[PDB]
Amino acid sequence: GLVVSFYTPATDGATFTAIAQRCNQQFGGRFTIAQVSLPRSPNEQRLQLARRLTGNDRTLDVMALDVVWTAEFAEAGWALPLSDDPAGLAENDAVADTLPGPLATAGWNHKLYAAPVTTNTQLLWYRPDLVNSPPTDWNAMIAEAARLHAAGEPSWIAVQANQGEGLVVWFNTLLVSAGGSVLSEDGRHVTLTDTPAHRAATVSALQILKSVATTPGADPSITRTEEGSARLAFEQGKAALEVNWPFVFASMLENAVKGGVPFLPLNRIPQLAGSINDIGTFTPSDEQFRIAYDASQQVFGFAPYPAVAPGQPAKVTIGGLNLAVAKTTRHRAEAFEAVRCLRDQHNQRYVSLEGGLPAVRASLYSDPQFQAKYPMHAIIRQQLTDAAVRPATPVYQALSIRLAAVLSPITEIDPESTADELAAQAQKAIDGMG
Ligand SMILES: O=C(NC[C@H]1O[C@H](O[C@H]2O[C@H](CO)[C@@H](O)[C@H](O)[C@H]2O)[C@H](O)[C@@H](O)[C@@H]1O)c1ccccc1
Repeated sequence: GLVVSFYTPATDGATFTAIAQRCNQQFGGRFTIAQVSLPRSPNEQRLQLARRLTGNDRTLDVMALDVVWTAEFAEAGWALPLSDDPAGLAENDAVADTLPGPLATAGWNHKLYAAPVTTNTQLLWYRPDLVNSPPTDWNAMIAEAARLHAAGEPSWIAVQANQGEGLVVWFNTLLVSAGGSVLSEDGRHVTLTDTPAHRAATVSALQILKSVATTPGADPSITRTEEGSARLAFEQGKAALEVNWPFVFASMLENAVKGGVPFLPLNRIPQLAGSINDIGTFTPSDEQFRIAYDASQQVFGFAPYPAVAPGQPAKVTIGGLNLAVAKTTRHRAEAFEAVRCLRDQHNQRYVSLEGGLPAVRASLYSDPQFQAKYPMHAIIRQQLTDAAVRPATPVYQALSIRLAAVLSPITEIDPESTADELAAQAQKAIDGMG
C-alpha cells in the first residue's frame, strides 16, 4: 500500500532501516515504512527538512528530529502536535513508559510535538590500562592528561567538538554544570553575563575549555577545520581520555572485531569469528558478548561525565531524536501509527544494543536482560535524571551558529572577553537578526 517516509540521520540509517523493516513486517502490507537518510550534522538535517517543509513536499511523513529543533518545528507548524493524531493515540503512547527528560525535549508551549525515540548523554571513556583511576572532574582530567604526556602515553582528551553543535554541547554542559545558562527560562533574555553568578559560571566554563585546549600534548585537531572524530581518535590509540555519546561502546566492540582497534585484537579470538553479520553489524551471541566485553574491559572503561564543581555530579547536556509527523504528510493516521511502531519495546531494545543509541523506555533501564548487554545503563539513566538542556528556542539554529563561531577555536578563548562576546552574539541571535 502507501509508503510512509521516515527521515533519519545517515549515521543511524542502517539502524532505523532495520527497525522500519521490523515494523513493516507487522503491518501486513497495509503500508510500508521507507527510511531515508539526512546529512550528518544536526544543522544540515534541519536544513533538508526545512526545505522539504516550506517546499510543501507531500511525500515527507515522519522525521527523526534532534532534540534542539522542537521549538522551531512546533512554532513553524512543521511538526504537527501529537494531538493531531486522527486516532488520538499518539500523546498517550508518547508519554507511556518514557523517561521525562526526553519527553521534555519533545515539548513546546505545554504540548508534545514529537514522540521521543532515542535519547543521549555523554560519558567518560578511558583506557584502564594507562589510567589507574578515571578522573572525576575536569581539573583531574587535565592533571591526568599532563601526567600521561610525562610518560610518552597518548595525551589527547578526545572530545567531539570541532566547530559546531558538539562544541556548543561541551560548552552548555560546562556552563549548566557551573550553575549558568545561555538563555532565560522563557528564552527571551540572554543570561550568560547578566548577573555575577551567571558571569562567573560562563567564565569558569570558558576557563575549562581553554585549559583543555592548551594542556600538554593536546589535540592538534582543534586548531583547524577538519571534522575529526574523537571516537576514531580513541579507537586508534591517540587518546586515553574521551567524552562522548555512548554509541562509542558499540563501535568499540564492533570495530575491534573487524580488526580496527590496535590495542584490542578481538579479531584474533576464534570464538568471535562470524559475530559480524552480513550487513556489517556486530551481532554477538550471549557468550560472544561476554568474551568481547570481558576482553574490552582491560583497555576500555566508562565513567560519569567529569564534574566541574568537585563533590557533585555534572549536569550533562541531553541529546537524542524525537519522532515528529510532518505537516506535509498525506496520511496522518499511518504516520502516527508508524511512529508508535518505531518506538515500541522491541525496536527500543534494538536501537540501543545494535544501534548504540540510548532508548527512551524506562522499563529497559529497569530490565536485567537489557542491563546485561548495556552495562552503562545506570550512569545513563542517572545523567538523564539530572540532565542539562540546551535552550529551547525557535532561533536555536542561529544561536548555535553564533555561539560556535565565538567558541571556536577554543585555543583563542579568553574567558572574560569571550564571555562578553558570547553574550553579545547570543543577543544578536535572539533579536531575530541572524
Ligand atoms: O555531538 C555532536 N553533535 C550534536 C548532537 O550530538 C548527538 O547527535 C549526534 O550523535 C548521535 C550519536 O549518538 C547521532 O545519532 C546523531 O546523528 C548526531 O547528530 C546528540 O544526540 C544530539 O542531541 C546533538 O545535537 C557531534 C559529535 C561528534 C562529531 C560531530 C558532532
